[PDB]
Amino acid sequence: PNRLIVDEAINEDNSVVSLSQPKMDELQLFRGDTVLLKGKKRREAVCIVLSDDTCSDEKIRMNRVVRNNLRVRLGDVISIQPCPDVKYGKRIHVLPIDDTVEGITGNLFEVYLKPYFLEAYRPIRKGDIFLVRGGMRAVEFKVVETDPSPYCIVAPDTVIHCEGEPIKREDEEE
Repeated sequence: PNRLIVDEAINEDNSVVSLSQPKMDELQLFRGDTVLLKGKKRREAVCIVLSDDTCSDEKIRMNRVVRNNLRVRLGDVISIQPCPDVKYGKRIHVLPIDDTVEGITGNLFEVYLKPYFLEAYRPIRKGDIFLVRGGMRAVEFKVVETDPSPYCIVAPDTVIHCEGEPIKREDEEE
């Protein structure tokens, strides 16, 4: 019932997944609720849930970034549940993935992170990998640390910092 089949995104961004309204009613979810998704390799994601009048009841629409964080492919099954009491973050540390920032010399906060999170109130989990468009090439980042942990909402006063050596792609899951 809360096990749903992974389907393609239409407009969903990295922070949202969509269910049919009948499924939302069955699971007693409100549009805008934070949900915790469980996928392969014991991976989790936290997203906002929206309803989609083109989603099939047994399916959940989620973009490539969310599927990758959950280590799932189209057609895999995940579970969805409410994720209550996610608090606003005080401070988060994110680092870029090496092979995406080679040759990119700019202020990654100004170019990529500030506009990605700006007034967006995104839910995030320690260990998430997310993709941000910007500047000269899209860059991927990993959430290495959050306070509170492992879940928070990146609110306007959450301090986002990125300083440090980029993460090797081979270490995404560490």
